[PDB]
Amino acid sequence: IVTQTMKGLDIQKVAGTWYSLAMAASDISLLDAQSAPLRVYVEELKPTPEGDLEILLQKWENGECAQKKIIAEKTKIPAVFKIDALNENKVLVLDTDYKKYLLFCMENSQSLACQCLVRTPEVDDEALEKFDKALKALPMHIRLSFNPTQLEEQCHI
Ligand SMILES: CCCCCCCCCCCCOS(=O)(=O)O
Repeated sequence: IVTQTMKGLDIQKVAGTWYSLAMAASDISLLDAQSAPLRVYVEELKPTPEGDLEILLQKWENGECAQKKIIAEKTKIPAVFKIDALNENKVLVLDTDYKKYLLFCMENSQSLACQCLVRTPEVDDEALEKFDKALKALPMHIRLSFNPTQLEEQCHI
């Protein structure tokens, strides 16, 4: 479904701290519950020297905020990774300036969730504008965004 990818991505330059400032999904149920399946809060990206992507994140699971570590394997397209898990979910990098914001989507095989990542616990109105413009014609039915207080809490409580 997603046909916005970042050209010239240098995955090594996405390394480090990020915050999930906003999230949106195709289907309400993907983000609706607190333990909704795609309601995930990015902590750190750790690219490997081979160009795969180790992802640290938190998720609400079984009534608490759980730490996850997920591996997204590279493909022939630099902006597209495949999660080493049940149905091979695709991670697409739409857009990034490495130093402030990163937009990404995840999709299966037809469900979709996208996020606006930022480097700091601040509302970045220009990153959110780029996020909303990217989503404009994706078929999203739920959107969440977080305040700075929430961005500094586990699972954005
Ligand atoms: C370039 C940035 C890529 C951003 C990260 C992609 C996050 C993927 C999360 C999978 C969700 C399923 O999560 S699970 O822990 O319940 O299995």
